[PDB]
Parts: sequence; structure tokens; C-alpha cells
Amino acid sequence: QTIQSIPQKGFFGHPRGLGVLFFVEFWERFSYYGMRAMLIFYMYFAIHQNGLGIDKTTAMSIMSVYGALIYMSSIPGAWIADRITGTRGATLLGAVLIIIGHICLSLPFALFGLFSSMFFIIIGSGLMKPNISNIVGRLYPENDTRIDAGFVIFYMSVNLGALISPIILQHFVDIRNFHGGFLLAAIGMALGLVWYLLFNRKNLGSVGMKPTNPLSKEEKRKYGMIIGIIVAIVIVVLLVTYYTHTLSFDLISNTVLVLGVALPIIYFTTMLRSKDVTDGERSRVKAFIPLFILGMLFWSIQEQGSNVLNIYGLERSDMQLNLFGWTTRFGEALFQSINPLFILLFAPVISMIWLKMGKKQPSLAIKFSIGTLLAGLSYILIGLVGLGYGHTQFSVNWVILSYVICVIGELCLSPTGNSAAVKLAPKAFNAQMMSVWLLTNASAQAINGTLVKLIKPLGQTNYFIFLGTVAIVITLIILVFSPKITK
Ligand SMILES: NCC(=O)CCC(=O)O
Repeated sequence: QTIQSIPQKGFFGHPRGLGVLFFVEFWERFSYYGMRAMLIFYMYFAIHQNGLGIDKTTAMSIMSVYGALIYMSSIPGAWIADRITGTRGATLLGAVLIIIGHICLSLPFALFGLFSSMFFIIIGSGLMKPNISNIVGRLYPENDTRIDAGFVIFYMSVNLGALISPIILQHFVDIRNFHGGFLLAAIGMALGLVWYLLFNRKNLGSVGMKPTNPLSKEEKRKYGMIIGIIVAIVIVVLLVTYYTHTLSFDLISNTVLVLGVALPIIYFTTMLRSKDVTDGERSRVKAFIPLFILGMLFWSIQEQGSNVLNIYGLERSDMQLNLFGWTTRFGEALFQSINPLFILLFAPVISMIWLKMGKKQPSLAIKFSIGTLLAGLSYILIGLVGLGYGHTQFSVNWVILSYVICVIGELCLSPTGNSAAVKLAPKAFNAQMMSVWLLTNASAQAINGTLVKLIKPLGQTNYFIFLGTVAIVITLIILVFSPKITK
């Protein structure tokens, strides 16, 4: 028994190990969202401002493609833990790779430093993200009802790190000390790794020390050749295009765009064509197709707050917060703190609205439709402000109001999708259903990598109105099938 080897109390009424992983996940998410908040400005700011001087659209595309690959890397990363290392080994290995990637950005390696950093953080996040979360659930016995509250505490560390790191790193953006700020994130991640190394054995015991489905001798040869050949094809294609001077980021963004649209098709088709899925379960998988489209439309607009809305605010607004006499300069990195702050303050509030309803509360489709409509309206709001003011500089309050309307939509959509990924999941395809709910974000980010290229031809203001309209009309179309989709 893995439960007999660990403490069952010790961290606010939950296993002591939830305390070790809260500290690790806080420091890892602190360094991730800190690095991310700075990265967009580090890329497109001029060389004389200590940036890389990359074209605005290419910097926006790198941000969205980087985010897509982090979520896609969870899929092979969960597999490596399930079949090769176990969840403990993948977490430790993944954490070490994330540290290397942050150190890559602290060094004066310009573009080599940027892409080698992304490479290490993509692989490391894939190995750490799904497996640290798996260990949290395995700390609880089969019939223990504390598990849901345990994850509510676990995901507080995620939003706490996301809130605090842009506030701390705004100083490094202001003085243009990008390397200094990226070293702070590397030191932040090092605290999380040292804490795991000091307290993982006595608090996590034997949980996750070995893979659940180990590979047989023949499978090590089979999967080794297939993976070996895929890693060999990617290396040569990138090397031949580099030395012939025909390698651009368009190669990476187009490959990831294909993966973003191909992966959801492969997963849905497998679950529908399987013989280990009942007629009742097959109808729920069919009913999650329009919900997947709504989730994708939601995450498309929400994730654009890290590379489109913030640059627009920095370039077109006054960047002067002004609320009931409280006026101060609004730092560009602090746009990334609005979303995690409102989740911390209003996630338990919206949770009590549904708990004081029970049967009165709306369906999964109505919650997914409310969320996508609010995300669509947030882009209509800022688009109409740009259209109304034109060349005139408007208040940063309008940009903040856009982020606030989008986070309110996330409070309706994000928890519903987590519950849908487990309730609508077939008995044999639980891990595959967690991948489709995860892919609503990855697919949206893969589309965003190419969707940002429409900003120059359409214009930044029309781009916001077009996306917001597309999101609302498709939501209202899917909303006419709300009684049908409820199965
Ligand atoms: N759970 C993490 C978030 O939702 C925050 C992301 C953001 O800074 O926009």
C-alpha cells in the first residue's frame, strides 16, 4: 500500500505531502509566469532597450506556439511516467530541465538562448505538469472525500505564483534588466527543487516510485525505433533548413497548427470507433464535440491576453490606472496578474452560487456558452473603444475591464470543463478524456500562432471586432442545440 508509507494529515487537514507539493508548484508556477510575463517584451523590445528586436507579429506568434507545445508535451510526458519512469522520476527530471531553460535566458545567448530555453521548458513542463498533479491525487485513499478540497488547495499555489511574479518582475522590465529578472525566476525554481529534494521521501513515501504500466522487452525495442526515427527526422529537417538559410519560425508555427487540429481529431475518432465504449458513453463523447469547440473559442481570446491585448494596452492606452482617486502608472507585466487575482477572489464565490442551486443550476452547455459569450464580449468591448477613440489615447481602465470580463467567463467555463473531463469520460478512456479537455487550450494556442498574422492586414481594432463576432455567432448557433447536447 502506498497510503501506509505516508502521513495522512499535517497540511491543513490534508496529507503532509500536499504541503511539500504546494511549495514546489508555487515556486515553479512563480518562475514560469514570471518568465512568460517578461518574455513577450524581451522579444519585441529593441536591441538598444536590451530586447531581441524581433518583429512584433513573430514575437506574438512565438508566445502562442510556446504555450501550445507546453500543453501538448503533457500527453507524451504523462506516457513516460505511466510506462517508463513513474510520476516521481518524471517530476524530478522535468524540474531539472525547467531550471536549465531559465538559466539559458539569463546568459547572453540572444536567439540561441531563446530557443534553447523554450526547448528545455517545453520538455520539462511536459514531464512535470501532469505528473506532479497525479502524485497529489495518489496521496488520498480510494474512498477519501478530501481529494476535491486537496486540489482546490493545490491550484491556489498555481494562481498565487501567477499573481506575485509579474508584480516582482515589473521592476526588471522597467530598468530593462531582462537577464537579471530571468535569473530571479531560475533562483525561484531552484527553491522549489531544493524543497522537493529535502522533504519528498518522508512525505510522499512510495507514491509514484515506479511506472503503473511498464514496457516489456519487445515494447522497449518497438517504441525505441519509432521514437528514435521521429527524433531523427526532426533533427535533420531543422539542420538542412538551417545551413541552407531557409529556416524561419513559420516552419514551427505551421507544424504546431497541424498538431493543434490533428490531435483532437485523433482522440475523438478513437473514442467513437472503439469497441470498449458503450452507446451511452459514445453519446456523451459526441456531446463533448460542440463543448470542445466552445472551449477552444474561449481559450483563443483568453490566451491572447498574454501577447495581443497587453501590447495593444501598452501602445494605445495611457497606462495610467485611475479608480476613484487612486491613480498610478500601470506596469505592462501587471496585465498578467488580473486573471489569477480574480480567480483567487471569486472562484469560491461562483462555486457557492452553484452549491446554492443544485438542480436549479444551468447545464454544461449553458455554462460553456456563458463563458464563450463573455470572452467574445470582452473583445467587442475593447474593439469598440479603439473604434470610438481612434488615434486618441484612452484610459488603461478599458483594457483592465476587457481582462476582467474575460476572467468572469473563465469562472463559468474552466471548472465545468474539469468536471466534464471526468463525468463524460468513458470507463476505458479516462486518460484520453483528460487529454481532450487539455487540448481545448493547446488547439486554441496552436491556432493563435497563425491567427495573430491577421493583425497587420485587418488592423488591430477590426481584428478584435472580427474575433468577438465569430465567437458570439458560433456560441449562439451551438446554443440552439442546448437541449439536444444535454445527454
Ligand atoms: N491558472 C493560471 C491562470 O489562469 C493565470 C494565467 C494568466 O496569467 O493569464
